[PDB]
Amino acid sequence: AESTLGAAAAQSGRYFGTAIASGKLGDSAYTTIASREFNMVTAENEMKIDATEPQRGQFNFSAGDRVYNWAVQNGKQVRGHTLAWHSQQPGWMQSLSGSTLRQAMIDHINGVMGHYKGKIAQWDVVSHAFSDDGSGGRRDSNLQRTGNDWIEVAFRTARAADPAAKLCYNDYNIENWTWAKTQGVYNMVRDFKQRGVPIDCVGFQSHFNSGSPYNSNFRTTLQNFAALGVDVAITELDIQGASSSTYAAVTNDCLAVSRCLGITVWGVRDTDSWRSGDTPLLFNGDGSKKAAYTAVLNALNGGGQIKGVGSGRCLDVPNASTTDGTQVQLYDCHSATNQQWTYTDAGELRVYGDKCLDAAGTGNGTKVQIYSCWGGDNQKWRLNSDGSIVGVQSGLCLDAVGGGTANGTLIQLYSCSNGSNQRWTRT
Repeated sequence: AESTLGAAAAQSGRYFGTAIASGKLGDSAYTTIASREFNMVTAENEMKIDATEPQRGQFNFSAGDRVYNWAVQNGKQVRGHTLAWHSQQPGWMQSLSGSTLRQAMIDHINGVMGHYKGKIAQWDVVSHAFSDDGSGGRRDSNLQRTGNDWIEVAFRTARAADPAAKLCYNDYNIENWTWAKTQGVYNMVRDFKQRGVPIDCVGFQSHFNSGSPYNSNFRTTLQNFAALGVDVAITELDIQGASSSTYAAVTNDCLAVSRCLGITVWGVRDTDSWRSGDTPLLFNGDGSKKAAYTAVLNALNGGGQIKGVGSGRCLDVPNASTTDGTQVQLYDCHSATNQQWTYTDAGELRVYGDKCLDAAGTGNGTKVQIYSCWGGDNQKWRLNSDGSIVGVQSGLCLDAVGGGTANGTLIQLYSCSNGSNQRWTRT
């Protein structure tokens, strides 16, 4: 299969997952997308410490099991998240320290893993353990103050609790190889493998944005860690702006690393994101696939003028007009700026540099024209592998009116049909 993300990833033995929030499982639009596109699930918050052990010694798995059950019943594996870390600790744990905190950490690991023993593919045993101060050292926390060996102990405890689960160390800002934080974690994992500390994977959260941007060296980081003898996983992927190129780049980085188990994006729709303002996911709030979705799917499936297949003519702005509202047409291909389209990372098809291929509405017959670029979804398009070009907002295909092939044939939106008047080639 190759029409959905999970299935496409499965072609190479990998998974494509998402973060599931129990409070959204009653939302049909949400579950329809989530069940269809992903074959791996991480509970966004339901398996954290405060959620699983609200009171010291009092475990509660109602929320966690709801997410776990939904996952398995819908054919998805599960990544446990998270057994031991400084954030979101229940009140009682926040006030603990020293030996008592160390034992509390151990009891928690045993309780949660015991409950899910043998049913979890991967567990984020420890997360957010390193600082962002640039020293590459451990971050100051109550857990770290119990002893620098707390992480090692967590892993040994986890291995004994459930030998069937892959144990991962998870963190953010450890994707760029040149960063001190990345080196700090690398050195720790290397030390662990050399001394026999039970660690099977390293999770790279991959929360990319202009403050901490994706860099091509992420692939090198993944390869360097894989060379240590551990699997790697992209665990909480989201990209500020959802650039199609960046999303495809990260996807290809995992495909380039034999031990990269798969990729999990942190949420289903942008409206479900912990950082919705960065519109960092693959689906819009209205459920429509973003340009980045198609870029990722194309990558998972193994991978200028825009010429119509049925007509042999090019997408053309009549008389090189730059006027907003000018409907586009088919016209004999020739060297002219009004036939030069640029596909951007935002999914736009630009002409003249700042004009955008624009749908004047959402239904069949809608006029496709040029309008100054502003970022609307009616100006975003998905370039499908079959040659069709689909509008993000409308879900409709660019269509040469009535199957016309002569110069002057207008372009409109129309239900996709795989017809030759809806197929295009670029060069």
